[PDB]
Amino acid sequence: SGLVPGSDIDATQLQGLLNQELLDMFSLDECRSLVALMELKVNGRLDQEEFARLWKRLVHYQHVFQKVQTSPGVLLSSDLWKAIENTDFLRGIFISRELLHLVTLRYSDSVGRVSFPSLVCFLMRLEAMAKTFRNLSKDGKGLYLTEMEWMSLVMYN
Amino acid sequence: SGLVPGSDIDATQLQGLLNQELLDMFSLDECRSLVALMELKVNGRLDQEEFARLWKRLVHYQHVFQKVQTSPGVLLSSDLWKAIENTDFLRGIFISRELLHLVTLRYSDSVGRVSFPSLVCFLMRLEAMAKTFRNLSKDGKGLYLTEMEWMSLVMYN
Ligand SMILES: [Ca+2]
Ligand SMILES: [Ca+2]
Repeated sequence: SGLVPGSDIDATQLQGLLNQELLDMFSLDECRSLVALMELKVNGRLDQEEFARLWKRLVHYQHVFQKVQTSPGVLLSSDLWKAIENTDFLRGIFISRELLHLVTLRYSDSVGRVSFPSLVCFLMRLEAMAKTFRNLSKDGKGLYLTEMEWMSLVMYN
Repeated sequence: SGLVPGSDIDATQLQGLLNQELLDMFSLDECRSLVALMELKVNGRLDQEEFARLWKRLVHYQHVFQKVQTSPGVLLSSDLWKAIENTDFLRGIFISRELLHLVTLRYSDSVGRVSFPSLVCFLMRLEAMAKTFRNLSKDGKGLYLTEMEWMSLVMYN
């Protein structure tokens, strides 16, 4: 259990596992986002391959949070740039100062702390969204999307 | 309090308010999404105008959930189409069968129920994302975005 030997794990199961193993808790909604970001065969659950992908990232994020935190479980908003730098999955991704500011507002609590579940969500989403662009763009400058393409990319994540 | 008379409400305050007034609870992360979707002056809090915008929607969603639910607090996944139909803010938005399927996977729990906080998130996000497209598209068929435009739209929400 929480090993995914040819079996699957859904968001509800994933939540119980992450909260028991890693921990500020992961919400069920966040786990549904994690499933959405990591699915290859889209069916609302993670097979062994998809789970391995998620797990490798989670292990990595644990290390990054441990390295960057000011104290056990406390990562400061002003150190979020260091979390990005320490996340190899983001290689080649450069965000603007303004975008960093927006993500800081979105992922940090009211006293300038970023929880582990919040950091996980942010780093996985940043990677997914940056890779979508880089992979779909024909010139690396812009992206053209159909309505249906746009809506699917922005709604299932 | 929870009235926002020239004052502001942040996501943490918003969470306490929504959970006390409406309720399955809103997570803090969901409240940060709600703030992001409703901001006009982007600073991580809702001023009186932004809060009014959020509140009008929330009142509407309450009515829709009450109308469509199978029993107190139980909205079935298979009835999500009826929630969309009953939400005037979505007027002019048509989603595909496939997109409906994806959102069902993303917003429903493991037994085919959609919680009130999940419905709120879904209906607000659908509206925001559809309006972005409709408003940015020059022909109503496609959208061209710069990298920076793409990343900002997909990360702050
Ligand atoms: Ca799958
Ligand atoms: Ca504001």
